[PDB]
Amino acid sequence: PARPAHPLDPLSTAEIKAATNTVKSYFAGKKISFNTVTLREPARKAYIQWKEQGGPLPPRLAYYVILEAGKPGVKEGLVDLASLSVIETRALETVQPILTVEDLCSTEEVIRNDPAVIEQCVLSGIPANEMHKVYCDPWTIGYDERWGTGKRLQQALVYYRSDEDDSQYSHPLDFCPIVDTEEKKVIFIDIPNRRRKVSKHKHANFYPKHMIEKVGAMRPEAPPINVTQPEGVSFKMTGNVMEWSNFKFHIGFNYREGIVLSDVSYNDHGNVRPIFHRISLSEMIVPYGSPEFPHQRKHALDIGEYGAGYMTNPLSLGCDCKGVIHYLDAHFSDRAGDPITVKNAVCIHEEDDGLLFKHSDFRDNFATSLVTRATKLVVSQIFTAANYEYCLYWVFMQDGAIRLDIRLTGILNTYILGDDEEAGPWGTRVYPNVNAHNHQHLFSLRIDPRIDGDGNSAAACDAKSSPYPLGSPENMYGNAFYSEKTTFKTVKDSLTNYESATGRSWDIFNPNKVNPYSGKPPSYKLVSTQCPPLLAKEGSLVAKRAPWASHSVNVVPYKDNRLYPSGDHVPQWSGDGVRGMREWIGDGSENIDNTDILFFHTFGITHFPAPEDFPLMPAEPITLMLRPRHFFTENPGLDIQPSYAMTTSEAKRA
Amino acid sequence: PARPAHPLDPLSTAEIKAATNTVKSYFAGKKISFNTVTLREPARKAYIQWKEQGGPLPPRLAYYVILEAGKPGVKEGLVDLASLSVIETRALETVQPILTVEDLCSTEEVIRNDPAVIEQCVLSGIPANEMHKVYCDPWTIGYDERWGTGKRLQQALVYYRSDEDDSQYSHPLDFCPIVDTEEKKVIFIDIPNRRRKVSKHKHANFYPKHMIEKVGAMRPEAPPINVTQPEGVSFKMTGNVMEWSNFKFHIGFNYREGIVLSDVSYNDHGNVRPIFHRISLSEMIVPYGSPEFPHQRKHALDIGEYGAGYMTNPLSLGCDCKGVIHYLDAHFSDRAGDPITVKNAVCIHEEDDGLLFKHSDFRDNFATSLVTRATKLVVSQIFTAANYEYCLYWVFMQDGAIRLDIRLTGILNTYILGDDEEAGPWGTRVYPNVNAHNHQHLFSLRIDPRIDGDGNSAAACDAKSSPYPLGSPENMYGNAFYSEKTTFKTVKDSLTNYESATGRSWDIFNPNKVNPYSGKPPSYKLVSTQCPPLLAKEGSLVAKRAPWASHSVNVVPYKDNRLYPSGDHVPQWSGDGVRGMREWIGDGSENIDNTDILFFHTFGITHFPAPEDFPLMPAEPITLMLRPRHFFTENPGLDIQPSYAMTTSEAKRA
Ligand SMILES: [Cu+2]
Ligand SMILES: [Cu+2]
Repeated sequence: PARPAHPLDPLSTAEIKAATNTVKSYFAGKKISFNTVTLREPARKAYIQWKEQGGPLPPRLAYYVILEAGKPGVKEGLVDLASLSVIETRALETVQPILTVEDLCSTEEVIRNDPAVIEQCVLSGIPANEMHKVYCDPWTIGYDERWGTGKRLQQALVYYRSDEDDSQYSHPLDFCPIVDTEEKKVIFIDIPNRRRKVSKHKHANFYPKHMIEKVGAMRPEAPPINVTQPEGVSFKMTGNVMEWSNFKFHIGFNYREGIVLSDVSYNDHGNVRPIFHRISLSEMIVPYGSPEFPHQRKHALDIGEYGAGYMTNPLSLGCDCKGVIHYLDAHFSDRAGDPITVKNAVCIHEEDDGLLFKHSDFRDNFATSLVTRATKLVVSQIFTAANYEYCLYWVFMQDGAIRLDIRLTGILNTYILGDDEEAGPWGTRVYPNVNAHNHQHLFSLRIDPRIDGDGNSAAACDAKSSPYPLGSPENMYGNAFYSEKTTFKTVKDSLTNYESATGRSWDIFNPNKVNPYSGKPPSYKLVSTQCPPLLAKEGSLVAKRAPWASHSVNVVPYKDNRLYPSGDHVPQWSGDGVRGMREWIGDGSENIDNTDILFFHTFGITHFPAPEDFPLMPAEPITLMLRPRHFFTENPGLDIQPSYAMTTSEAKRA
Repeated sequence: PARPAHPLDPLSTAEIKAATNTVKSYFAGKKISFNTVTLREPARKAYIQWKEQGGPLPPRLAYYVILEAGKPGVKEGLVDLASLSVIETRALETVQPILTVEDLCSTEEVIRNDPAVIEQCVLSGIPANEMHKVYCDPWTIGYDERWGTGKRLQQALVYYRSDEDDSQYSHPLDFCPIVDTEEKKVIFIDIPNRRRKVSKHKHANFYPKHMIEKVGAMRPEAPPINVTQPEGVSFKMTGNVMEWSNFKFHIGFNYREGIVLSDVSYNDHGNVRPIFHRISLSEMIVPYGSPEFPHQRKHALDIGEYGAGYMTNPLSLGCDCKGVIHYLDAHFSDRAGDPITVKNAVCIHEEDDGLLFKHSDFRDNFATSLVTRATKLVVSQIFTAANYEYCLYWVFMQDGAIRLDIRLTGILNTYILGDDEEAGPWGTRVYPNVNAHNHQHLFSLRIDPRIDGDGNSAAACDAKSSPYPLGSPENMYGNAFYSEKTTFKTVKDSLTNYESATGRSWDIFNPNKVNPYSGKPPSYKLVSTQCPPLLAKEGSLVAKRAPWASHSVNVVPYKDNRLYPSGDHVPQWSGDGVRGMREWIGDGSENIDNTDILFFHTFGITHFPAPEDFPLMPAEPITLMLRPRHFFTENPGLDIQPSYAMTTSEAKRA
């Protein structure tokens, strides 16, 4: 073939087709379809050897997942692209894999044509000949103990539109078809004991034409705010390699995690210093809080069950990325093994970010003054998970901090509410006959650190008052306080939650090195307070399927291919068994002090819906930050030209 | 004097001058000087009666605080401006008042000329002929049990500059002069047991000429990011009254709080609904955590001891404020009774704030899509508290939320460290011979609410799992959870802290009304997680002088002139006695359910310095939000013109 320059680059369309031809011919004479065809990233060691020790260029490898008509489960393996050969393969009869766009799109038509569904629609007050008005969002079944992984199943959350331009969410139906993905057939419908017929209300709609009817008129177009960069941008991309304000890193992308940032370094006045080997979102879970059947099956693990790459929007087509933008495209396989392309999947731009720092001297009434403005680099994507929109922004900053900002928008998952029916305490009546259930949105940030090089550790940092009492020689006036650092020795030590009582943060640090001034190891500190406990109980489906979510922090030894904390093949796993994070934690005893580590952080929000969220939700923000502390010997932004600067001597002259 | 357009408008220069003339006449023949002349805001009931019920126009009042030579304490009172007379007067012999720029600017020359100080400078390795190189930041003594309020005192934190353009903070000296503010003399010097002579290291500097020497060159000027509004702004000011995106409110300013936002309402399609009567920062405390003498005296309450108005920066020059800006000026009194003006004390602009909301339909590959961008309105000031800079941004949003964003920047407070000397655990060595002590920055946000009118209450909201166990009929799969709402009945109920274990928020709501969809009262929800516990122990000087800071939330009955929770005259109060928040809480039994209430919220950060913070610190962000929840019956931003919109029917067409 043709090799790309960079070993971390995503598979090209050529390489995807090369992978699938190879798999086609290895399974000669068998009806197979493609589920995933994606880069197998090289071993961390091989990569670092090639980057830094003159080691050989790692082989280019593609990971595939296929189904075979008439065989249970899946098959997966590795194709070596240089040699067009399958070098590893195995059958997994008892898992089900990520649901692709194609697996999903056929479900509405299946339910529209199914006779028992048609009858449920009639019983709900919709005539058999208006089946074109019935829509469904197709989900994994998630987990249902009636079937396990024995068939590949979806559940169809059913809605009604009066008009194709309606937002269907004001109009859920009461029942839930279960659909065999591979047979394209409804196998069961969950029907509640109390039937609730379709709402007779107007749809709750949100397009300008709708809004003109509903409130009289749109607001006048607002006077514009324009953003130009006449001399272009300060960042520089070579392929997928970004350089900007001393940062250098590789921007990757795959079907599952969406954006993957690799090989992050900071150029400290000629000394190029590693910070992270890899950072990405590795799994999510969005557990709903109504205990009534079948709503326990709402607990999407969006990343593992659908894919933040597979679900991602082409950007620009609307006004998502405002300004001077560099775009990246995404490439996948379809069922037949032909490359597909999502254009402008990733957007890269730089924005003003307010003040970086400022100080003035009161002595000459602030005539002595220095002000420097902040610019941030944003690498972003937006994915749509049926009703939800997840807006993901990786932000680099000029003090050397890296921030992840998320904005949740889209539409509430809704279920039907009867005239007389109370939504509380599990949900909110956000509109007549509409129940919006409580839920949480949780994410697992996976960090593979390489803080100032190799051999890292992690720690909790808790603010504590001095243990000495008020009025003692040691704490006369009772004000003394310090930071108590707890270095994690073994896996089990790391299993920790955010604590407001101590303003807890976590350090990822290199214990082999030492800041010359402070005497502390160089570190990036995780500052993150949007860290909900998992509300679902110990031993619940939610806690079993997402064992990473029960702690804000989980730190385990590095091994290759430890990406996905809820397992490689997420849908319809019951949560029983030793896999993903539960495997990596083990008996809890393995060393994580001064070695190669992986730090998985759980964060997100608990959402109690309100009418403000409906029919379309205003963005709700989530952020965490990773700040250098004792990494530099001083403010690393001081060499950036000030916006304004006047010395005490210049002030006197002026 | 001519009366203002609006009863909440700050005193004009003419009104200040009339007020001071009147006070000079009342005290004819007495050697008085002026500490404060400022608006006494109308009673809440009078303002509301005037505003909404065709009631009496409230008297225009000036409040004053004066000192008299050779008399202890202060005198304070009220001038009726219409009649140019003093209508209320009292002598307070045992308090000390806020320190004005003028009280402060004197101290440095006092200590330079004091033979005992000069001697200490010589002992410290600075020759007596070089006293012009010795500087100090003059702080209130804060509290010292050796003097009480018996004399008006400052403590001088002494530093050295080799050159006038140096940042002095790398070179603190070891001793602390105590200066009598009215006598203009040094009455004592705290001298430590272990002498540490002045640092022989170079100064840690940060202007471009300094960075050129230190690191060789400045980074090149970056390509610019230009922001223009060629058609003007969408906001409208009429005097101090702001209208923007359905919000209407009054922007005030005083010497102490700085920005005061009043009479805040939202125009909900022609129904103009009150939200807050008043919102501001009403106090701070910045408690240091080294127990060693005399560092217990560092716990500045910046608002009540110096004033966020008096300390505020004129904003135009820095390019602090980027874009099309509307400026307000502040007017105070000087010591002689003449009006002083700080130009451009408040900056007002609207900025881009990303996505307001987005949703696309996967059925036609996101062809069906609606995207609306968010604009935010920012009302901001920046104040300098000797070494610190506090950047304050009141932010209104198009979903009807209001946010306070703060960024801390400027310079760490530094004290000297011997060559030998360990900084930890109370401090960090951020540069050779420099100890930056641990400290908290805490703020008391004061909210006078009027949520959808009169009669309000407050509650804590705590996410909880169902109490029913996993596997019971009520919670079969262990996923059920709800929001537990605890309405405060009496003051004691309200005294509450942020809790990560429940992701706690607080509602301010109108129990007299009901949302017609959700059945819940209309509310603004306080969402705030940067809520440190107070680390100083109970009974400590810090906890006594700031009784409000030991709880994240305090809610008390409304009374006129309950502004300042550490008392009206803060410097040198021991923290003993029933005043400020202690007085308002009383015995904790008074009703606060469905009445006029005041909600005081403590938030901030705990700061453990690192070398990154020095010699000048990159901005550190703090934020809280007040969000409408069950206030509206739907997303209130839906009538804003989308940036992009395509319906399903429109997408079928091309
Ligand atoms: Cu949500
Ligand atoms: Cu600080």
